[PDB]
Amino acid sequence: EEIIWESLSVDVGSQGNPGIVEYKGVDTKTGEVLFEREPIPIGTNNMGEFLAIVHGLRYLKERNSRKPIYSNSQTAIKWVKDKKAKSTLVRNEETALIWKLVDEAEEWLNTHTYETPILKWQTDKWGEIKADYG
DNA sequence: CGCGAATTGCG
DNA sequence: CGCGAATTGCG
Ligand SMILES: [Mg+2]
Repeated sequence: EEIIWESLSVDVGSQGNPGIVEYKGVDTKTGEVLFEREPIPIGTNNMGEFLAIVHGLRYLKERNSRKPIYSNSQTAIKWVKDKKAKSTLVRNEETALIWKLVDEAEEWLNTHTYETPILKWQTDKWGEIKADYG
């Protein structure tokens, strides 16, 4: 399998797991930032990766783009394809925002179709995903 | 740490 | 014993 350069890559920037979560999606070739989510005060890295993929799906659907999405998170890819985020994060006032976003992303998946291929970024083969925060 | 996949007590 | 609940590599 080879890299599809005409694609979108997503990744999460964490400050702890659980901890603050942000994410972005970038053009795999150029690095152009296409969308970003401001820091969510608490969530898990997995929840962030899930939100990042779904955000990418919504972005690409709006623009009628057929570009694939790359994610380095096998867990998030599975959650998106299952249309179910199997997170164990406690639901309380502290985590209300991340769970609101996750619940809404699930609702979107369960009420829409999409053509975007969702592909695993192979870090061991290809180096850093283009959306990496460092 | 959180995940999926795997391995490990009370009916 | 079964069936699951809970425990035990990778990022
Ligand atoms: Mg990541």
